[PDB]
Amino acid sequence: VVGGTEAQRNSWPSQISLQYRSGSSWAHTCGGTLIRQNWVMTAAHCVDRELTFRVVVGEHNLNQNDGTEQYVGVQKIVVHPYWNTDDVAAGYDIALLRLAQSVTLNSYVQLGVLPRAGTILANNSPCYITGWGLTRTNGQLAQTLQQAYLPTVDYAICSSSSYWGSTVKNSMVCAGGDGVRSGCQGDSGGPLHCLVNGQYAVHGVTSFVSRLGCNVTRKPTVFTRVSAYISWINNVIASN
Ligand SMILES: [Ca+2]
Repeated sequence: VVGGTEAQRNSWPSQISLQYRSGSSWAHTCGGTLIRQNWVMTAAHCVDRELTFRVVVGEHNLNQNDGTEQYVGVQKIVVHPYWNTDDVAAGYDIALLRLAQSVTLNSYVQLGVLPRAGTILANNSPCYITGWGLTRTNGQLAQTLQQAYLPTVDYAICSSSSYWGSTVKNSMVCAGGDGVRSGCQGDSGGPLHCLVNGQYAVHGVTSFVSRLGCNVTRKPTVFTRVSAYISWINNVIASN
């Protein structure tokens, strides 16, 4: 997250860190949202390499054991069957991970709230991105979870030639684009939390930024629109 601040500790309790094993070590690669006690929602592009993955819930500082974390392996990976690794702009950047154990819910570990199927937010709706991604273009992962305010940019504006044009589809949500705040590498897969009727819900799964850099004016961060995938999500959980 570029242009953000450190989140209050455990204040986004559905946020997970997705990590892969590198020799004897684990490394953060992406975010995700806990949606059931044994299911996490993330981006397809985060899990379509053949690595060993684990999920960390209740995480805040990636480099110290805080005592709120629970560490669990990934038993099954369900990528959307229409995802194409070579064409992030075609969409379908979503996957569900079935965890090896159910996590224990508590103050620090909660299920994320998803929107009802097909919900669309008005332009400039209030949302926050969270994650441990780079805190500058070509910089360093954050040690502590970051948040930044990133208001929505509706489909008509975002797909205009002044923004992303035809790179963005209506199965995506765009947010930010101010040139200061944005998602960045290592935030992918994680949530965009948007305020609806006083409650935050996870309306996006972080998918991509410009090749020119993370915080680029009129290139908002682009997210998979969760509300376009509610039927798919429930189908996968019901049948897996
Ligand atoms: Ca920690």
